[PDB]
Amino acid sequence: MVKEIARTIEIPEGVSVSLAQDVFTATGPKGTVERKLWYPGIMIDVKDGEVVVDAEYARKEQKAMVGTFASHIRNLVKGVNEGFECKM
RNA sequence: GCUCAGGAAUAAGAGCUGAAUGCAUCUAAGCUCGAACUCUGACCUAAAAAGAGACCUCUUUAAGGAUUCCGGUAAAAGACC
Repeated sequence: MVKEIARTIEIPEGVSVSLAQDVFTATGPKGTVERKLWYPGIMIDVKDGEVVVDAEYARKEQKAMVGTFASHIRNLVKGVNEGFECKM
């Protein structure tokens, strides 16, 4: 069917996300984390416990970038909520 | 007699994050390391840098500069002390 290039993230409770200027800011029980996710042709909005990210052209580069940004947002919220561990 | 580094950014290469391609992936964005190479740091030269410089002092019929005179740490002539 359709090649729509929109993605939702469904932010969970606790994280105070924002998209001031370009840097994407979050805060929660496990401290705060910051990141910058600016890229032409890829717009991001934060609203109602979810961040919507999409593009305009169906070129595969746009689709790859929208996937990458969605993954980064998920990992940021997940990290600020509880944290991440590595065992060696 | 003296004759070093340290740092920044990199090549081949090794990784992290990561989607197109639900997974996976060093790569497509992004990030971390990485050479006697490159840059910086030492060293020599450089207001005739035409955007032709900055600051201070002394004095504009003076400050000061040259020539003569006695010389050499300098010297082909000039210059320099």
